[PDB]
Amino acid sequence: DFPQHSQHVLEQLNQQRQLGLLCDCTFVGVHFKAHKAVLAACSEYFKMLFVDQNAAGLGQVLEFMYTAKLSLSPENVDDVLAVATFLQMQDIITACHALKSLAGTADSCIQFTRHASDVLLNLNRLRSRDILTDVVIVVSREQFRAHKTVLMACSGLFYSIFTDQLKCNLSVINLDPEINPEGFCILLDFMYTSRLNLREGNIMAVMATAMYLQMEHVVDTCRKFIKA
Repeated sequence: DFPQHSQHVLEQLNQQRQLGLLCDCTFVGVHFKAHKAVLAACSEYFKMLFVDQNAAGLGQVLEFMYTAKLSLSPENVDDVLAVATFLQMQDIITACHALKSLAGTADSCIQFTRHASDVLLNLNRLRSRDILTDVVIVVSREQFRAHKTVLMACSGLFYSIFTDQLKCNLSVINLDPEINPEGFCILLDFMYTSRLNLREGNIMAVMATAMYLQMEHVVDTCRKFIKA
């Protein structure tokens, strides 16, 4: 039960995008960097496009994907609407129609409070079906497919691995063989769902794995469960 976790992840993904970290797609006189997985999580069109491998309002649509905020004006509304229609982004389509229903002469900044949760939920659906995963994490015998960007968002250890010049481009990451696979699996689920499935027999392994992955708030939550 971590109710701010999806909002935290979204802000981390936005920080990444601003710094170009793990960004694997670039749109053009403006250069916009993005993550394919995040785009796929927000747009059915991008998801199809990236599985299979320039428009004026794209900046605004990207901004919305990464911040949950959409800034409309009379100057950009039609552009944003056209792009959103093409990308099948219903939330945006409806916001544009809502703005135009006012006529126009209004700007609007709209904040979609459920968007972060929707993104994380969709990233997890992508992970379930192995879509756009770009890394395999190997823990002793077991193998876990994931998106680097999500790992980096949730774990200091993964941040350091993915920004190391000798490891950043590896598609397979072998963790220390002392690491408990079950512990890792539980933490990986936590990253993608906000739910930490602690059981009495796993708490010590999860706690240790969280310490190694540098997830301090999870370590604290494990500690509390031992004391309750």
